[PDB]
Amino acid sequence: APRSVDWREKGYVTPVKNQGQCGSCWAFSATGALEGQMFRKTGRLISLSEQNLVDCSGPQGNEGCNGGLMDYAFQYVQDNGGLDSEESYPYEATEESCKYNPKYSVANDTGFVDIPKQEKALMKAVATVGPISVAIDAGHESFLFYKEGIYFEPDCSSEDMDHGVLVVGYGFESNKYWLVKNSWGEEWGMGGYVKMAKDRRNHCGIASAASYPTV
Repeated sequence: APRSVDWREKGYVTPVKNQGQCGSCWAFSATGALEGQMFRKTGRLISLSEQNLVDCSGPQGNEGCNGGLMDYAFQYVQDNGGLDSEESYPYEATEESCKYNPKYSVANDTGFVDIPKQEKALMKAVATVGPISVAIDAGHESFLFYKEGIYFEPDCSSEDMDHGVLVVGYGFESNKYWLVKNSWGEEWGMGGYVKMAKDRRNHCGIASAASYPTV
């Protein structure tokens, strides 16, 4: 696989978003993966509605602002038969009744693939599929106060991930890292991005729960 990869270069990624005071990170991770897979297929980048996921994916197992899984979001898009655009179904940072309107659906998927729990497999996936949804252990002050450089939390766990994010690529400095897009606005870390330690024994478990949708 390449030494470096960055799907932002090819137009697979939308600007950094902000979930606010709502545990909907799983929705932003899912939309990010979907926006990337829809782009690969149609060549068109459309921001997808996280709110649509927050209000309607309860049957798949999600819990609005209290938590969820990226795979449940993909399953929803599949069972629902569509997903509305970010512009048609604006983010409200709070759970409301489902208002999905198929007239504004702009994305879809026929399932999803869960990558094997190895950084080596995550690397191949990132290089051949595009942006990948992953869960990270962000359970530390350090992640939260992150500003720049390669993030490495001596106390990270590769078992208790609690934050869903997006891997847009990977590379090395002149030392390896995963290029990660967060959903905490661009005033956090590097304009909303973070370079997670790569090939350091699955640091914070980036490759423990990685997956993407098949559109």
